[PDB]
Amino acid sequence: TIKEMPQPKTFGELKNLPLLNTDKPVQALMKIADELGEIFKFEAPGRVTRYLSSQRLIKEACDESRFDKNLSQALKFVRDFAGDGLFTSWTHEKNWKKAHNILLPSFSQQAMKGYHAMMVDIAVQLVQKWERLNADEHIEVPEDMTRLTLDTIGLCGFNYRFNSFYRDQPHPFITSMVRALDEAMNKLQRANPDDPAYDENKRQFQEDIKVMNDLVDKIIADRKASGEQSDDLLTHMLNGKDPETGEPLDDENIRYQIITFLIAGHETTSGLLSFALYFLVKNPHVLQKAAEEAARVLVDPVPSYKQVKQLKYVGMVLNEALRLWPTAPAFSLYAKEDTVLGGEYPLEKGDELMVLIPQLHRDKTIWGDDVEEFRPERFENPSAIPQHAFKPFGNGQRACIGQQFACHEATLVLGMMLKHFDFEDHTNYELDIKETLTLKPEGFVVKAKSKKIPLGG
Amino acid sequence: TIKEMPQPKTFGELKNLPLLNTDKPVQALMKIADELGEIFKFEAPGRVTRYLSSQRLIKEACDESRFDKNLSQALKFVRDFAGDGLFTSWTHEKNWKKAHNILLPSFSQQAMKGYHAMMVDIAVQLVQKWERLNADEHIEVPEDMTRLTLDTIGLCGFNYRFNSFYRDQPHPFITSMVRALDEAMNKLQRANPDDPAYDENKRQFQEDIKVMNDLVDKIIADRKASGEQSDDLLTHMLNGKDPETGEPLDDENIRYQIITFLIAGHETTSGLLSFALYFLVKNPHVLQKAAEEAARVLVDPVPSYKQVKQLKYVGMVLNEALRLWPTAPAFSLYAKEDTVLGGEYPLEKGDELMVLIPQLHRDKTIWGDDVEEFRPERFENPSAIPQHAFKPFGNGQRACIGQQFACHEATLVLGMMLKHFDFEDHTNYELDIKETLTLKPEGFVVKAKSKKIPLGGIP
Ligand code: HEM
Ligand code: HEM
Ligand SMILES: CCCCCCCCCCCCCCCC(=O)NCC(=O)O
Ligand SMILES: CCCCCCCCCCCCCCCC(=O)NCC(=O)O
Repeated sequence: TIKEMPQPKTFGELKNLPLLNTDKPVQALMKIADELGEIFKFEAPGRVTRYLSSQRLIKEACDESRFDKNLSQALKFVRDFAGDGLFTSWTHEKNWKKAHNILLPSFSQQAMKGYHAMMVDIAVQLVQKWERLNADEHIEVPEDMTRLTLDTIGLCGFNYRFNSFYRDQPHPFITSMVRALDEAMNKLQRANPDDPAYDENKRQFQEDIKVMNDLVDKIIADRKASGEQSDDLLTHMLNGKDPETGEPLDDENIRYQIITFLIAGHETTSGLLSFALYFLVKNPHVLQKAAEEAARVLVDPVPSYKQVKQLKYVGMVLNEALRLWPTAPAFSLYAKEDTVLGGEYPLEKGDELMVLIPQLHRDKTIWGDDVEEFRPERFENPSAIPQHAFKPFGNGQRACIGQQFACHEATLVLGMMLKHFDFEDHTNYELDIKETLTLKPEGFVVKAKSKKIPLGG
Repeated sequence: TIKEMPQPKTFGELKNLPLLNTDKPVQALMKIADELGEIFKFEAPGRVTRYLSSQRLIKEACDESRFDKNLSQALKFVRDFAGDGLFTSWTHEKNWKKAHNILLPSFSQQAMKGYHAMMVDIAVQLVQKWERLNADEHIEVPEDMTRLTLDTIGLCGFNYRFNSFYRDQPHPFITSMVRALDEAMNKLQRANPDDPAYDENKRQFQEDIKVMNDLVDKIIADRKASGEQSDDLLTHMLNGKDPETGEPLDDENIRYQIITFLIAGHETTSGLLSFALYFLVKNPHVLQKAAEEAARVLVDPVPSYKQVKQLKYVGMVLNEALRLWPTAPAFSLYAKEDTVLGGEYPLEKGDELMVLIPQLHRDKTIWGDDVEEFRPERFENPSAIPQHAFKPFGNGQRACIGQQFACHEATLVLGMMLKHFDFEDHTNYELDIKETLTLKPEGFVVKAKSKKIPLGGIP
């Protein structure tokens, strides 16, 4: 029963494009979704996409027999520095399935047990930072989460120490990364990207790409210098062979993959931890239930791998934070062939879709009327949640490769934070979500009061 | 018989003032002493002093029945920020005696045992930093020594965490202290200090004093707005009573003492550790001997107080570094009465002397013809070194109140460094000594290779 698709307001020949001229475009799209419903058409000069918000349509978009992963505009601009790495490659690119087969073992259960001590190393650094604050002081939450998550992927992935906790400024890599993502986001609104008004933006972009590549050079030269048997992600990038084609990755792809894993392997986990902590401080009964679980399970001076796997409620906290503010908040798909979506919306081969993950997660037919409430108990019975209703890690063969890594890291760190400190929302912080493609609270600060529980090596 | 002392080149009414013209004045004066010998006169508008370089004259200068501590012109400029704190007070000022009696308990044996655990906390942070460096990186030595020494006095003295190891740039207290010390030093070489052309200097000096004073306020607030009472130097400043007068220190003097202990309680110790590591990387046999002592003695995951006291050779290394580059490189005396120095130099009451410590420490009649060589064995038995030949901590009742604190800190940290790493002078560093009144190597860099010995939790 062919329906006509809704569409937000237009700007003459620019069509919908100026609706993206904002530093909060995903948030602006959620508002549009609220007015127009489960699907809307979005036009720009030479381009059309459809934004999906209901589980009813997204479950169809998630059928890999009908839709493949698409590079959204955001990912095409990101590709300028991440190339054909795993996040920004098409599914049919030879380097996609190649990298995937080679690197998949680095996220096995045996690898995870292996990473756990390194994760603990960095989590201790966070805890001791906060134990060593004086009575004035407060904590800058997303800044410290970025220190922890970047350092964790550096050490676990590459045996490389960013030493973020030794700098009172952001690490230079972070400064260039952030500016690069922000440039990619700002580029989304540009009708004429080659106008001279943007020459300065382009110069800065190339400088940031260079800083990122200077750091990759040191990661690689440090590994050749030592040689010593790490068996980590970087070992597999340099040595591993694809069981299908027999080939290793080439040098150019390796570099893209290092960049890829440094960024995707940390930015969104920093966001998650930041949002989790925000929700916990604003929902003191949930904070208490979470802290009780941490105190009952984490009975040794440092957490074991087994003990992290026992933090069920902490996991539920993290899932509910991902429900409300999934930190990579969209993914894109293209129609393999002419098809009809939902019995109502005809699509032509190649047509593009955008899944608005935060809206999917507010679908009242799935989650009920109180979709804004922070309630981790929504995840008491994960097997009862409808298929394709909860997608913070994407879909199918193109789903997040580091999902278990990120969940383990965040569960360990959050568990230790709740074991070691009581937290005060001392400014009565008002949520301000900064967008850099990814989502993070900006300006979130708290005070921690040490419970004075001794920590271990 | 009675002699006339030499004097270097004078420039009319400016006297010797234009002679220096350098950011390395102590190094210059050491060269003048090489030329002119054990004693020379040095004059500037409105002041005269006499630079002493030999043990035979300095042993008389150190007789406290004949000479008391003088505020050199340097210290008089330091006094513009440090007031009548212990370092910049006259021996006869009521505030010297009061603070001396009130703070001296903070350097008791039982106090020192109490500091050990907090010194270990900071030293563990140092070692952890160096363990976490990547293969391509290097260590900036005086920068990290300053992070360690500042943090140690902050914690032990005031229960305050500077958190220097969580910072890229130096703490702003350091930046402002360095500019203030540098201003004091430069004022010494300034013809017409009150020619309005130096108003920008005085603006900057006042701004740096304010920064140092804003930190003092945070330390006192943190102590007052914090119930968990300690028993440290600040506790005695805020509450202690002078047994003689029965009076506590007033608020103005307390503030001067905090500034004074934060500066004197770290800067020179930083210098010492930097010079000591410099001399170890230039003398591999000495390095190896010190490393072997550290391995043999430091057998536990963290050092105990008793273990630090068994590190004899490490202490000898530190003393030999102090011989060659004592980091507070002069002290001043005045004549209590008319007297004859060394049976040849008549002095009237009030006449000033300057002990040029690096030159004293190079007196060939005491140490031999090899005085420039780094040889810690000179200090195997320090009772067999003549009286007043070795004075890096000053003299008598005005000697360093923190000498044991400094020696224990530096011994601990050097021991742990030697236990945990091999060191490489990877740039073949050429010694460059920065002067800010005090002395420090500038630009000194090494590479450390971990010996991969685990470190224990902080005690
Ligand atoms: C809270 C943490 C994280 C979230 C919310 C997240 C989310 C996602 C999403 C939504 C995708 C799908 C992208 C698309 O379809 O366009 C994805 C893919 C990916 N993620 Fe994550 N992720 C997280 C953590 C990590 C970590 C820790 C790593 C690496 C250590 C990582 C590596 C990747 C990679 C390589 C891909 C591309 C996979 C492929 O297509 O072969 N992610 N992730
Ligand atoms: C290697 C390290 C050190 C050296 C070379 C050093 C050297 C000296 C010297 C030469 C003096 C006498 C100054 C004069 O006569 O004008 C002095 C006094 C002083 N030192 Fe140190 N010192 C060091 C470490 C420390 C430490 C760690 C502290 C504090 C914890 C400290 C506190 C002081 C104080 C307060 C005075 C003035 C004492 C008085 O006259 O009552 N020193 N020091
Ligand atoms: C190299 C690994 C870096 C991974 C980057 C992570 C970004 C993931 C989220 C991208 C979502 C962007 C959504 C922005 C608004 C939007 O609707 N864009 C449409 C479009 O880009 O075509
Ligand atoms: C408040 C804490 C004290 C901090 C400062 C300690 C300084 C200790 C060393 C002082 C050395 C003074 C050297 C003066 C040499 C010099 O430049 N003479 C020339 C002149 O007097 O004109």
